[PDB]
Amino acid sequence: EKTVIKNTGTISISQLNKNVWVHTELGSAVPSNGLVLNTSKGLVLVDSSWDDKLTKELIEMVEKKFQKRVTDVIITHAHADRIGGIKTLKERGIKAHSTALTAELAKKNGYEEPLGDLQTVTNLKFGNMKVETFYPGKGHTEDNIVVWLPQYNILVGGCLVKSTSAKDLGNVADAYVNEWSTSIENVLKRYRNINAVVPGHGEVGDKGLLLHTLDLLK
Ligand SMILES: O=C(O)/C(S)=C/c1c(Cl)ccc(Cl)c1Cl
Ligand SMILES: [Zn+2]
Ligand SMILES: [Zn+2]
Repeated sequence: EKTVIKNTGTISISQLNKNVWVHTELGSAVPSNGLVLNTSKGLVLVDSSWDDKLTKELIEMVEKKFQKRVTDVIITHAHADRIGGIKTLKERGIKAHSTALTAELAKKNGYEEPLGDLQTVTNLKFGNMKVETFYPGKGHTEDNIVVWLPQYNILVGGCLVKSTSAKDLGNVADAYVNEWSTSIENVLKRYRNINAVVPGHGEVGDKGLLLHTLDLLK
């Protein structure tokens, strides 16, 4: 059984392996997932949380547990569950990575701006931790990216990828339902061997979540 650690219970982290954890927060009631990467040069998060209060608590929880600082965050699209803590990141000197499009949309919607440094494919390295970011096309939003850990074949699907418990596509106001399938296929083509898939919301699964999402798009 995987190690799970809670704060009230509104914040929980679950261990996938030695240096990779999933962080899950309760907002709005809607759970949301990101990733915590424990590296030799600091903690790196995939995505922040619903607001600054949760993001502050999240950072402080992991900094205390792993006894190092959060240095970087990768923001995977410009909705609040992803970017709501951007103010906290900026003021603490935490680098908030994103595509230029994610940054533009963030600004348009009144959030503070992440860096806009991520290209269609960007390869980062934090200590020994390798991280690839990939823009597969439009889906849940026009800007959604996925994150790949090549040393573990772990894919962070974000809100592009629906969990098994999701029986519909959810809010599609900002979505592109005619391109979303092609974008999933682009992910499946790039990462042909996947061990775990972390959805934006819900339980961790595998490649099956990508197939589940394709079915929901029919
Ligand atoms: O279904 C999802 O994954 C997301 S992020 C839903 C959503 C939207 Cl579409 C707008 C705004 C907000 Cl706050 C949320 Cl949570
Ligand atoms: Zn979203
Ligand atoms: Zn979401």
